[PDB]
Amino acid sequence: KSEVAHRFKDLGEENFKALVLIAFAQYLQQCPFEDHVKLVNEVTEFAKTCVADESAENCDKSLHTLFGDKLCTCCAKQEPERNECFLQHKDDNPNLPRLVRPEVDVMCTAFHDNEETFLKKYLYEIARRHPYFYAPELLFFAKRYKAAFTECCQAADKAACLLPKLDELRDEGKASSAKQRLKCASLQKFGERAFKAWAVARLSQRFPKAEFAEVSKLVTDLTKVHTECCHGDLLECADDRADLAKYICENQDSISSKLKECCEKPLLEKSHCIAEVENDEMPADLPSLAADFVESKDVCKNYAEAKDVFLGMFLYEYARRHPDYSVVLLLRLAKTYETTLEKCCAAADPHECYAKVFDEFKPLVEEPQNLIKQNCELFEQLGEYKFQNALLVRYTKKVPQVSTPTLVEVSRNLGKVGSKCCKHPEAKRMPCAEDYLSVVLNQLCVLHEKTPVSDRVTKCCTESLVNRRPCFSALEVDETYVPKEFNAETFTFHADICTLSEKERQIKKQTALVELVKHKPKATKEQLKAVMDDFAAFVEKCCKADDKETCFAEEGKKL
Repeated sequence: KSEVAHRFKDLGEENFKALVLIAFAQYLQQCPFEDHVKLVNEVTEFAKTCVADESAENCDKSLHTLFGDKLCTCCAKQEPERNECFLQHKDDNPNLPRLVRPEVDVMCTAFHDNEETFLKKYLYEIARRHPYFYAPELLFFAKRYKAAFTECCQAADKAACLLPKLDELRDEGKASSAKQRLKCASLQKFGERAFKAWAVARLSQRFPKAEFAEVSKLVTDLTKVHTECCHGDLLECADDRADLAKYICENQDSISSKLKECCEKPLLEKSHCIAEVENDEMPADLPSLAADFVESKDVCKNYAEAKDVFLGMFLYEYARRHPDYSVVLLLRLAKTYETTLEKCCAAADPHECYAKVFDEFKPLVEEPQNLIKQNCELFEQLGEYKFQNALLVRYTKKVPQVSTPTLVEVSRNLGKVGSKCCKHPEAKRMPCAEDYLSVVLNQLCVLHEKTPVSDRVTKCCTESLVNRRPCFSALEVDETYVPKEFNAETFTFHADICTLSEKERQIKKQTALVELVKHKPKATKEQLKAVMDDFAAFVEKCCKADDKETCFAEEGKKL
């Protein structure tokens, strides 16, 4: 009967003060650093007064209420509502200056000058920019960031040690945020049942030797964890993730053989290790599948008694045999099998109706395998940057109304699928690619939601989680779109481009390629290549020869 006390005891002052800064940083975002800290110590000192006396002032309150009231300095509502208004307040792309990394001697100075203030401002500036970041995982990022600054500042060549370690984390963190933004969308827009099915098919692939009732218990506990994190109960998220990692390590025998390494590591390292663990060996003894889920007579009787748990047993069995199948594809086969039983179960002789069910699976498996083969071959012919430019032109044509910054980054990460999944074996390609495209297309979804402009994106995002990749892969070139007017200001770069990195220049060039398609969408790959060769050469012509910084200015209108 002391939630704030119960958690402090389960989590410790340091993890408490951190989770609360992520909880505050994610819910307010525009509020400054020091202001957030004020409120964090204010709660942590009050939490200790509730640890000292569980019947002291305001110690009977719930975390939502207590943290909600402290957030109120939206609001104007009660807990059932107040939190949701705040959850819908979260900016997926706030106007915050992209944080500039200062010098390595500068950063190592400040780290020494105040370790706590350095690592807290890291948690703040990240969590404000990623308001749906998995909180127990951002703490693991913070421990590793500390470890990079504690090691590499004592090193002779500090920047040779520090800069790689940081870039690794930044890349891992972008991937961790995006991955879990999809987890939140699934819960907040399509419900827990959807998440549960997703979680059944993922964990069954991860632990094929585990029996259905064991997986079901993990799926229940993992849904609890991710629900709470996505709903802003960060403290309760942290406890149950830790609680889940313990149960798995105590019952590995009944779960996976691949847990021996992860169960040696400590608390933050352990949770992160299991979340990302290689799939266990598929068992030797497995049925015909069809023999029990169509060739039986009492399949409608079982489905009628409870729908969600027969569908669970199907998904678990289907998934455990197919780790080479993407989780999204496995969910589609499960949706198909669900819509087919609703119709055939009452219809005359059900058995004679549901026999063609395995025939409906065949096209659904082919669809992703064809696009993945097609686009991995394109990536061999082009390479990351050029392959990105192919997808940049493609999606600007498909949905031109979308903002130019969104089009660039989304198609950048869409192209990143090439490096990540095409070098993989032809078997691992499908789960790698499809499930990654789920993540990158969900970014287009959550970024577009802010100021809607292309109703085609609106349409594909709202219809279904599972059929978003094929929905966007179905969209043809929008010929209804009214072409953009030529703007000389956008197609003329400044001298600032020479002081920026290779990647930053690529983004800027790729930004111009989106505008170039928006002015004339009828332009072919041949036409756009001639203007791409034109823009790439003139920047190397001006930047390399810094004589006449007005070199860029000499460029007016070529069409």
